[PDB]
Amino acid sequence: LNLNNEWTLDKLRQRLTKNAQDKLELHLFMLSGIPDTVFDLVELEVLKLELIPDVTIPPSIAQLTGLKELWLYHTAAKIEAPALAFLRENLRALHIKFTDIKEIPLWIYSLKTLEELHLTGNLSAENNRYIVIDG
Amino acid sequence: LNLNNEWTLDKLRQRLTKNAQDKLELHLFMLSGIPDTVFDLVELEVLKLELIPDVTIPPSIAQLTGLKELWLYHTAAKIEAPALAFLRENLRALHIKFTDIKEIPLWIYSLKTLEELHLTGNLSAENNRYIVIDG
Repeated sequence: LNLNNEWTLDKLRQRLTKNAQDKLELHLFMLSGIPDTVFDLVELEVLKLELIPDVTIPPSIAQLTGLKELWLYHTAAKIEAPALAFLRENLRALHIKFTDIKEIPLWIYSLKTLEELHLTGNLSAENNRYIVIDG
Repeated sequence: LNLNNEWTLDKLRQRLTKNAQDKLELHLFMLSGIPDTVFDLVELEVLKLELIPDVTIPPSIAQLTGLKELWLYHTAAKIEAPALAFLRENLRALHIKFTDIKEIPLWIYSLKTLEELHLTGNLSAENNRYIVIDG
């Protein structure tokens, strides 16, 4: 509530940017969570989340019918089945920048419409090569 | 009254939309009433009200010199003479979506410049066919 109040519902629209790939993006960093005002920005195509702890994706993400990219940079995420199915059906690319496995959402391998996967970080550990990517 | 404290020219401005016919529109739903700050958005041309109870049209509507359309979806509306006269002289279309007669404003038939009327709902009652439209 305090976050959504201090970062007003609409100031966000002035803050949006159409990026180099001609996709409308929003970039967020270092917040305590996701403002609920985000999911009224129906024009979105690329969401970037940077260094946000303990995130759970709410079902209102199904409102963002045009979303094509999600970037999770050091932002662990959990999710339930309706939002999860929406993302299963409505996503082209996924970018992840991680410190270790705990910042890798396990649900990604249950996805079906993905066209790009981008992992940034060391995928290997001592004597355990590529266990992380068996799926 | 405290609704008129938050929505503002600036806030509502970013939320506005220019529609397919190059008409500035605002769509609102499921609020407690009409913010008075709405009527300082002097460029507005279409007003939409959806599922808002117990609405009364205030006189500040005379500030919207460019209004051409009003859409009343399940919203009965009271009004007094000044706002009524402004609307008599400055309106082209009226859309109504209703469940029954209680959501039909009685004053619409005293209008004179209307060019379109759109009614969604049963226009008849038991043993009273088309009494709703005699006027």
